[PDB]
Amino acid sequence: DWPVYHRIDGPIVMIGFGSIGRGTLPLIERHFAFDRSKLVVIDPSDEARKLAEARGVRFIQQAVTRDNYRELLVPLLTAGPGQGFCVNLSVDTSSLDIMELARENGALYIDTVVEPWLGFYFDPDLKPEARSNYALRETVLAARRNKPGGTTAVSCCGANPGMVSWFVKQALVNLAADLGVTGEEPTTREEWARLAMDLGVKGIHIAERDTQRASFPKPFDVFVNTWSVEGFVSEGLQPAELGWGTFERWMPDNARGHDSGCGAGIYLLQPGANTRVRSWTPTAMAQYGFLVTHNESISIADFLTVRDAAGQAVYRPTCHYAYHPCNDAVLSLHEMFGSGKRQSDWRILDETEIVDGIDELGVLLYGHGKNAYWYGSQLSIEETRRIAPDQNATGLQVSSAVLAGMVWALENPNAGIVEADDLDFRRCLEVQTPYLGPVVGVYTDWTPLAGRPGLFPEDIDTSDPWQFRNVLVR
Amino acid sequence: DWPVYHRIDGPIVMIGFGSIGRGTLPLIERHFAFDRSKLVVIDPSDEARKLAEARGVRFIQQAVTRDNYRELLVPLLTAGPGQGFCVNLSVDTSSLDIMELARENGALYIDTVVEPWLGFYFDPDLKPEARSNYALRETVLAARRNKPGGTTAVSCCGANPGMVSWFVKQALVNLAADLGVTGEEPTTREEWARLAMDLGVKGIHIAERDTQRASFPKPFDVFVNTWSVEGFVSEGLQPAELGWGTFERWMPDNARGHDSGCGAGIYLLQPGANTRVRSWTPTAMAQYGFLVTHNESISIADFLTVRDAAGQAVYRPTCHYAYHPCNDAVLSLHEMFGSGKRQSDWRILDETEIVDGIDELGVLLYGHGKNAYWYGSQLSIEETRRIAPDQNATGLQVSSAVLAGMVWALENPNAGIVEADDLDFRRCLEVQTPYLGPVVGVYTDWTPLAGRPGLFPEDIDTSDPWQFRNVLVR
Ligand SMILES: NC(=O)c1ccc[n+]([C@@H]2O[C@H](COP(=O)([O-])OP(=O)(O)OC[C@H]3O[C@@H](n4cnc5c(N)ncnc54)[C@H](O)[C@@H]3O)[C@@H](O)[C@H]2O)c1
Ligand SMILES: NC(=O)c1ccc[n+]([C@@H]2O[C@H](COP(=O)([O-])OP(=O)(O)OC[C@H]3O[C@@H](n4cnc5c(N)ncnc54)[C@H](O)[C@@H]3O)[C@@H](O)[C@H]2O)c1
Ligand SMILES: N=C(N)NCCCCN
Ligand SMILES: N=C(N)NCCCCN
Ligand SMILES: N=C(N)NCCCCN
Repeated sequence: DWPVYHRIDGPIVMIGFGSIGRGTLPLIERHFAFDRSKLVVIDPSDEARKLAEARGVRFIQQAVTRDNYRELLVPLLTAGPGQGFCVNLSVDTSSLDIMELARENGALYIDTVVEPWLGFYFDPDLKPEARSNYALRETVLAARRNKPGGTTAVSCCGANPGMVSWFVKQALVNLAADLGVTGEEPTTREEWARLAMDLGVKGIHIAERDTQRASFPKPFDVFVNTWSVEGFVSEGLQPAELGWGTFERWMPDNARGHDSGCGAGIYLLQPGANTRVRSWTPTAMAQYGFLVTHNESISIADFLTVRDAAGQAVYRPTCHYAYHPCNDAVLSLHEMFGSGKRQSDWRILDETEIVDGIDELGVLLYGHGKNAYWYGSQLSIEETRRIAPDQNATGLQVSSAVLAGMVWALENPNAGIVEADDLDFRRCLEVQTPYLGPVVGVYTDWTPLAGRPGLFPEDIDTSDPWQFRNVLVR
Repeated sequence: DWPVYHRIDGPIVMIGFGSIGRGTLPLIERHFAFDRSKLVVIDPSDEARKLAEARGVRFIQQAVTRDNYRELLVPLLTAGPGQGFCVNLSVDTSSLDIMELARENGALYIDTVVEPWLGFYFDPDLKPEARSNYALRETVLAARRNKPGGTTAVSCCGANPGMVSWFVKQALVNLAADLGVTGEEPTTREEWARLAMDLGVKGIHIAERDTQRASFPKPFDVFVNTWSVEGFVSEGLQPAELGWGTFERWMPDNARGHDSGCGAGIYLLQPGANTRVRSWTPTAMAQYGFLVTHNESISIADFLTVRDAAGQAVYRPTCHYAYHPCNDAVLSLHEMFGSGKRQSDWRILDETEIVDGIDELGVLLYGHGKNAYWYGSQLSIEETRRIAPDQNATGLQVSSAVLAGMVWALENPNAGIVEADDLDFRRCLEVQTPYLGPVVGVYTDWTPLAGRPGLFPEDIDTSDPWQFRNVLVR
């Protein structure tokens, strides 16, 4: 049977019942022991309400807002008799404020994004830097500095950000084994960072190819995606963003850094979902990805930073997303950016609408002695349907990661504010792996120089194939 | 019943029986009187042969090459006893060499592209300027100057290039009429150029949106299009090219001019099918087009050039393609450029495989008093099926233009080498319009600066919305 990892003895307050809430609820019911009615779902959507009613869960049809979130959430989180768990899977809500509220009230917390209150992402008076995931993440790091320890709150623990942090650790272990690098497995951040350095890992792509195909053709003036349309558009219109490696010797003219914070990132003055990068996955082989900003682009580069005694970085990997979403989402971005405005309507593909495909999601570690190594999940829609309900393959990678984070938090409930990079990666992957389909490590001799230069002159650097100069599509 | 325009008393030699040849054959049979034994098709393809056999037409299964074209075509084109007609709808053959051969032997000639012999388009030894459509066109103009007059030979008379030159003339007349300007239409090149100047037309997009959708989802590693995949990929890997307007105040760093020739164009040192421009059509409204090189980008700009007494251009419109192909072609380009190689296989969508959609193809005249005006054809797949066999909507705009050019040629026997800009636009549109669906003119207040600047700073020129600086996606 399915493993039951823990008992939960307090309220489980799920904020949001979109594609990820819908996929996560069945895993929570499956893998935890608790009186069923301790679970309650909060979502303003009529669609969400109807689905929640069919699943027989307490449902509160309300938008969580800056004005109401304390009045709304505290009674739910503190109902007792035991410790509650806030499972935040929403858009338009402040991750930071809800996290701090849960912690004030002794409730566990998990989310999959550092989301702001409604009005941030398209605020015209905000500087591009302030709209960056680096900036959003720095608010979480500052919160941790302000109130160290206390109740566990897990930030950005979905598939990516989230699971991919655990993949990076496993990939580093595998590379070390394959390259004959000796020593016991790292047990501290500094040891992980030095292992990456010693292996010669210049950078990392979060290298993803979603091949899920719908049973209907893309409709005109409809944004189609396999997960949040609102969320993908939000991150897609944020600046392109990357963890910035010490080996990089070029940045584009419209790249900018940060005056404060962990120091691990740069951003570009252009939207990430209209920024292309050359990348690679096992099934796609060479492909374009979009350089969409992601928390882990910064958190992984930060985590793997080696500093000298003076606090200066001597090593840091480049790290960023290289996302090839489903074909209908590729068309949706072409339509949105070509129109200069969001489509009138949108839809998220249901498993019943998907005719085949996989969400191939892994980490591509490059620059080392075997050139490039991709490690990750090749989960298909067919396998997804066999092992978890109410979601597609994109959804299941995310929901299972939330499941893993919940198990970790319940096992470690007084660890304070943590990121996916802070968790025990083996324990998390132990929990998650039943839901990931084939999990494989693949070497390739592909580099961003492949086939180049072609018929035209290009701004390339063939002395160093993996330079961002070569990866960025200009 | 359908009109029969003319008798053809000599051989009709069709070179090529791909998507355009298959669509053009029935129109030639429909609209001209000739003994069936006079028409013969030449194509090396087995698939083409089987279709030709099913249609009861003479078929010679042979590739036309530099080595064999004289030995093959001179007898066929002079079989007699009257004047023959070479209808060249092929790839990998020299338009110039074949048109000169037809002329030398008194046969009429028409084609839809200035195509070179096999070995030219992907030659990395040739400099990008020499691979340009500007340069190919100059060879045709030179041939005309060296042997003026003689047998009529029509260059680049498909939908675009071709028909869209007629649309520009009709659009100019319409713009004037809509302003309350009465009187004689232009009758010389110089007068057409002056009309464009006088109306304040700053530039022209060949503004196309193909919404034909397939009955099957796009296959991986298959290039899908609604017309020649080989031809589209070839032009798409040529440099981006555009007729260059006198109003333009900026060009990109990798733009280059031509040291000789008509002077009307520039090219970019990058492939046109991976170059995006902001544009507009009635059904698409604001969209991205690809800046794919096209003969008419140069020929229309050249045609509409006004020079001073010193022979210096004082007015010329910008003119270029702004192509949004069918959704599966958009995905095919994303795939080809992202992988850095041509797909393993390709297919052209048959009308039986198209569930709906239109080929909306027109000219967008901008910069005048009513800002922008789109004039052109909205041909649906539904309309296409009602009125012509063996083709989709893309095919029928092209095949009907070839029909119109043929009627024109038979009515204008000794015209020498002519461009679509040289043809009598009202006569050609009279013949073509039954096959075009609605031919409509639509004003819009949209400009490339709609919604800009937005969330990020941009190098835009707010003093002049239609500047290429604002159009080009950078
Ligand atoms: N880390 C990852 O791997 C990952 C992956 C997918 C999604 N995400 C994030 O997870 C979140 C959920 O994604 P999804 O695919 O379920 O999105 P979705 O768009 O399907 O659902 C979002 C839900 O939030 C609800 N909502 C909107 N405003 C709200 C408010 N004020 N209070 C409460 N609920 C509100 C909506 O009604 C909707 O049901 C998004 O923020 C998304 O960016 C992270
Ligand atoms: N101006 C326009 O609007 C326009 C529009 C569409 C196509 N075109 C041009 O028309 C031509 C045909 O397009 P299509 O859609 O029919 O292309 P297609 O790829 O469907 O067909 C091309 C045909 O040419 C044949 N061919 C190849 N080599 C040959 C040779 N050496 N001799 C004779 N035939 C040969 C092929 O076997 C094939 O059947 C292309 O050059 C294309 O660029 C112009
Ligand atoms: N349904 C619940 N609330 N808990 C179920 C425990 C796990 C049984 N598979
Ligand atoms: N420093 C450079 N320019 N190149 C370094 C390249 C290292 C790849 N062997
Ligand atoms: N089949 C021909 N060759 N010509 C036919 C023209 C008249 C058809 N109604």
